[PDB]
Amino acid sequence: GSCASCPNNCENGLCTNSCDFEDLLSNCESLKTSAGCKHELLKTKCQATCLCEDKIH
Repeated sequence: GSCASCPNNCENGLCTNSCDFEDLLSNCESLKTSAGCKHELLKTKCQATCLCEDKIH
């Protein structure tokens, strides 16, 4: 059924995960405040926290 491939994310039957980036480190949100997503370091392991955000406005 719908949401079958993404039961934890379904705004209306569609998955909400469209980010092609992933945070290699779980401290990306923490490193961002201590560094910055624009920072080159976050640009390699925190590409999703900088280039994406699990949510695009």
